[PDB]
Amino acid sequence: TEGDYVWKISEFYGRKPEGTYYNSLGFNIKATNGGTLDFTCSAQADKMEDHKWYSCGENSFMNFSFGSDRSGLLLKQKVSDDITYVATATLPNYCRAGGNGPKDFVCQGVADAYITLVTLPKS
Amino acid sequence: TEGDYVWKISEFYGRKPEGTYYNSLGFNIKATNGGTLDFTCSAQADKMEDHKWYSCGENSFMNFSFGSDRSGLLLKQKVSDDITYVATATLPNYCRAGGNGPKDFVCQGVADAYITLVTLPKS
Amino acid sequence: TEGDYVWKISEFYGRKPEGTYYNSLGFNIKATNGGTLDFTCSAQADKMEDHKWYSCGENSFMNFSFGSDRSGLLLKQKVSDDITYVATATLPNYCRAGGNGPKDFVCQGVADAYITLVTLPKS
Amino acid sequence: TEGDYVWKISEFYGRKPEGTYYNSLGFNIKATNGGTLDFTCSAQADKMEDHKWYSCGENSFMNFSFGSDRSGLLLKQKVSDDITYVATATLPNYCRAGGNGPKDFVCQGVADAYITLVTLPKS
Amino acid sequence: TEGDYVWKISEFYGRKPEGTYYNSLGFNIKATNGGTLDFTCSAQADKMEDHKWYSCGENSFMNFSFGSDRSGLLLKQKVSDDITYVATATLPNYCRAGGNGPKDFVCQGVADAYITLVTLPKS
Amino acid sequence: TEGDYVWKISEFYGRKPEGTYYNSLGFNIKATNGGTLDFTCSAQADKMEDHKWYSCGENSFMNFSFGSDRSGLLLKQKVSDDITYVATATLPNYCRAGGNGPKDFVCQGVADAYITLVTLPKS
Repeated sequence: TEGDYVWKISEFYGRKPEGTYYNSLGFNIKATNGGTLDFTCSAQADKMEDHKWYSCGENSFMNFSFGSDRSGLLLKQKVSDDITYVATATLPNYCRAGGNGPKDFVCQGVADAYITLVTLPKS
Repeated sequence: TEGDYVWKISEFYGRKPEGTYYNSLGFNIKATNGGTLDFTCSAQADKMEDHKWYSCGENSFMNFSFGSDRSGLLLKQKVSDDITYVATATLPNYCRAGGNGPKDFVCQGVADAYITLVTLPKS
Repeated sequence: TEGDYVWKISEFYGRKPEGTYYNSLGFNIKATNGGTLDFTCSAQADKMEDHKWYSCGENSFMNFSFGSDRSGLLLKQKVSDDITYVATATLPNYCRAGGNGPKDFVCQGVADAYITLVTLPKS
Repeated sequence: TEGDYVWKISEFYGRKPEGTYYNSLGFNIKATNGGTLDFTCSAQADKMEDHKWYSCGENSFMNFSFGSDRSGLLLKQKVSDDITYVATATLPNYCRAGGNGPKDFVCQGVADAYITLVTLPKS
Repeated sequence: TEGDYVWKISEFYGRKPEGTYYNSLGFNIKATNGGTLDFTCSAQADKMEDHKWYSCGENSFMNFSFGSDRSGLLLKQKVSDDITYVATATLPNYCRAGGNGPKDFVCQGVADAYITLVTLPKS
Repeated sequence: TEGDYVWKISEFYGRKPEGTYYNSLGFNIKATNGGTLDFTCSAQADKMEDHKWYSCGENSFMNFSFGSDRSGLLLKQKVSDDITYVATATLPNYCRAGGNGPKDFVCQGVADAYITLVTLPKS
């Protein structure tokens, strides 16, 4: 499970303020082949949508899409005007109370994932 | 390895006071699908037996059975008078000295496990 | 993935005569460590129910339960009046037309499973 | 390894007429949860390019892209004008003489893959 | 599970003429990355010993050792006087009657293995 | 993934002082079957070589060989003048700055590995 195109997804973090929709999501991305990538992708909104592109940060050139249904992750990354990588992952997690409300919840991943990057056709 | 019927077993803990039989066993059980289960199952006895049902706690409605031979775990849970789940797992571990005796040992799991629940026929 | 108490489950087969309930179910069990076990477990009923013990065959001293819900299998072997082992698996499968009436379906496994037997406490 | 949005990819097949580019590629997709999907996706071109969408077949409403570099597969299913799913796999394979001219090669998968579909955002 | 130095081991075959020691052993090695390697490694002796190097065949420049204890395989390829690679696998198998005398047994693999080659230091 | 011959490799640590060659390497080895092995194997040199035997410590009776190319590990252990075990593993990792130089780097493993021991023929 190493390789120049394999990444370790880890440290998944979610905030469900009314116990339903996320208002915050993030995770960490690490190199696997002794490379140097150690990046925490993260987004916030008042009511985040399933199956919607969000940026991971300004100048990250990365976007993700999340489906809370089955905790599925879509990951995309522009590398040039010609190369784009994409990857799918699943991110197991549990929730515990957040105390910033009655129905406030904190979601933490309970397992790491290892994605393989594929090149997205320019179409 | 997510799902509404998948659980993460973790934080395995054992006490072998004379270096043989356990006198204490426990582990943690977490949800995997963003659910809320975060429970530490645990039992104690002067000399615990292999292949014997033990409660995980009062009002847990859960019992487990352990086989120290191959570190195998049986997990059972009453959900109603009609539904009972069971699962099998294996729990790798090592021991280190406990210092509360010459042949005292502490056992800690070295890997998480992911069980799938099946329904136990009422027979 | 080998061992004295590890078995391969394969060749899963069921019939849905009206394309709903099974009226026949079966699979094969092989040894894994150079043992000699190569046993085909199978059962029939007019309409089979999920989560109900069925015999694997006369003088097999084995029983199983199946949940078509999540393709969960529960396996039980009586070795003696004093020793019983159990195990759990998931059996991925697909369906297709059986040819005996338009609503007739045949289900086949599409993936091997490897089970680990644990001792069931007596009482 | 089962689910409503889990598919088995198997029976991978490609032709390298001069033993370099593919001029034909295909594989099979089956359901995993007792579903009925058993679809063979295949495409041809004079010389196929890596990282380019190809149709799986007329009225399949499916497309795929393949990278012979790392045997990466990208799969896309249009379910409606409003819903599209995607998935990623790696398809281990080997080559051998095809017999139609000395430089002719045939590639076969040597391992099944199991994909998980996620929803692709619209826009 | 692909790579330039990843091989599939399959089609394991041994003969226990008296149902104890092997007097014949073999398996197949295939490439995994669209390579062309499809080599069948096999050896015979009057009575074969565990944990002893055997040749895979004349001018194969390969050797293996097998432990019927835990079905462990050790594989060695001499590429040149300067480069040797090694790898390790476990080969799940079962036995059955061979038909050539009552004590005659045939062993077959029941699961593929995927090995990773590493360089063996010289000296 | 337990067994009397299975070990957990963990806590991989590497030092690449000029950003290339390692000058230090180490990792931890733990029992998996409730045994007592908890050992940190480690070596240092001004410029460490790929594919070279290094001791894990005085009186460890263990040597390893590393290939930084694909982060592959060879592990060997003398148990008597008659028994020697060997195992192969792969050890995913990433690097971050070390600050003891411009091109100084610290490598930490990002995933555990589970090796199976095989017996090395005496030849």
